[PDB]
Amino acid sequence: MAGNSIGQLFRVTTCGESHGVGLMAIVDGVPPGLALTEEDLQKDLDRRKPGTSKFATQRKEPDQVEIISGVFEGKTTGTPIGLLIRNTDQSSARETAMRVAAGAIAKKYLAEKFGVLIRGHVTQIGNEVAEKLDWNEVPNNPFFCGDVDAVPRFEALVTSLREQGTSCGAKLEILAEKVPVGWGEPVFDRLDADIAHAMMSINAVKGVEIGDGFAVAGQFGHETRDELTSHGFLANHAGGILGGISSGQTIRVAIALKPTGRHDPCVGVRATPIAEAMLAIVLMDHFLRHRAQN
Amino acid sequence: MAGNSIGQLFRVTTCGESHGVGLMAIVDGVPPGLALTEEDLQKDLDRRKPGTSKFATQRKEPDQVEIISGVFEGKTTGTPIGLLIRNTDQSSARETAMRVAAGAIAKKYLAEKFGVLIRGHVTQIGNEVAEKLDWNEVPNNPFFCGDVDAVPRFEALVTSLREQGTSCGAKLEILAEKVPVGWGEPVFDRLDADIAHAMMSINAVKGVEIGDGFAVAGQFGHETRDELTSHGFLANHAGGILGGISSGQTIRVAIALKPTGRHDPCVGVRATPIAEAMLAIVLMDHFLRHRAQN
Repeated sequence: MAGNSIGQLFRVTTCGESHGVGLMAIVDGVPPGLALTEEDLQKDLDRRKPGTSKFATQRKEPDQVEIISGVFEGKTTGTPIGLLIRNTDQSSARETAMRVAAGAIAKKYLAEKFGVLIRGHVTQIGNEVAEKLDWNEVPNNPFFCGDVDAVPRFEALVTSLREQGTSCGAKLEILAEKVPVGWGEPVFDRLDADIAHAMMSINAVKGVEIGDGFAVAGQFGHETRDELTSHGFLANHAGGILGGISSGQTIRVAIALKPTGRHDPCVGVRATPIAEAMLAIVLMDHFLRHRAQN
Repeated sequence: MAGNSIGQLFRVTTCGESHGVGLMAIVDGVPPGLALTEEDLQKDLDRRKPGTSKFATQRKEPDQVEIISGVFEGKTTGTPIGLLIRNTDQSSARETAMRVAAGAIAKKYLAEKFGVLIRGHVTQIGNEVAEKLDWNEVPNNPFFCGDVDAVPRFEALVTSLREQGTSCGAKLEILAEKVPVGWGEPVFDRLDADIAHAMMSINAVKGVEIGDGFAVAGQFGHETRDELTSHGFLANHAGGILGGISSGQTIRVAIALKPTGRHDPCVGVRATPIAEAMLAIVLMDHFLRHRAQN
């Protein structure tokens, strides 16, 4: 059975079986004034499978999301937004769909309002590791990899794993830039706690980290007041969250997703749009909280 | 300035400033009839300071938690249980007290009802790791370490860091044994998500992983291979949770805490008790919800 609601102020309540008639979601809290249409939700849904015009065989276009309420004459009403997807079963991506349509709403709002940008990349597949982040690169390839010379190796390992009835794990990094300072609610609802909560709704995640993350176990503490001219430090070891409330820096979150035509070799990659969506959903929730708290 | 509550049926609400008059919690959802007394709570609270005869300088009384409601003639009546700690002067860290007191209740009930056993240990302090685990050893030393050979090294490392005025992070593994199958509520309140969320209320935590955790990203798939030899699948690769639901295996959780007179080089080892407590609070909540669902 389910436990289907997320958020205190920005809230998403969902329903629907992948084999059922359709999927639904009620999203509460989005301010009135936001230009929004169905296309704004398809763009993100359609990113879970990176074409473009290029995937599998018998490409008949996907199940289309539909706004049932909440927007009048192209802008949000201030009222609960209803989303519906009517399944033409005629594939556990539909298990993911409402989260993404919802995240998109929070992404757009945060972009328009603050210029907050949320994006993710695969730093790793099994034993191949990216070593360079270039954002113009990630949509140019189907692994969401930002290292253009990594891409090729990723390509061979995958071609090498379809050759053998096998699958590999992945590790995704998600950043949220331009996020104001002060968001989060300790004791129990620190922004890092709600972020971990949210990412952990993706199936196959087995760890969540922020900033330098687990490498913290082995570190030693000195970056403190030291000799000479500049002096900082802004290496953002915290991953943009201190004491559980946003810093002003980029927020760095990483998750590790396990091993799962009809061949995955790495499904874990495709987790990036949702991983991206979950961070949007949390931050949006926290923005409203921070605002309500003056 | 708080979000001062956690849980949906097992629910813990708190308040109190460290330099305030006192701390308080209201605990919901504990069935009637579990033997409980202040004494049972103090024990967990006092486990923070591994000093029976012990520690720096001289010894306070120390501050004592008082049970205000919900208990008659030694047992839970099943009415909201109120806890109170009156603060004193002529010092403590103390934003952790009500969590341990509350987890102590979850723990006892789960130990009495289901035989569930939750305990934690330090697998790593900075550049020193422990290899092997003897539950008998953990309370012998002041590092919740389970490797008796490691302990001399941990002591060396830590005695050096204090005189150097340096600090180091640590890594902790917390285990939940004999936990029944079925617990957790996906989509969004999957038990690993509620664990992570809870572990992250501990300050300095920068990562949470379940089972093999961040290791999985470099893993490859075979569920199993057919032979007149084998690896049986009671290595908890899962760490006791699949699809967000307890599997009946032992639940394994790791956390990585970062580096931060009286000086902490690694205060992170002193978080072991509160991590046990959070795991207990989340397990309790999910027990009740599993019950309310049948």
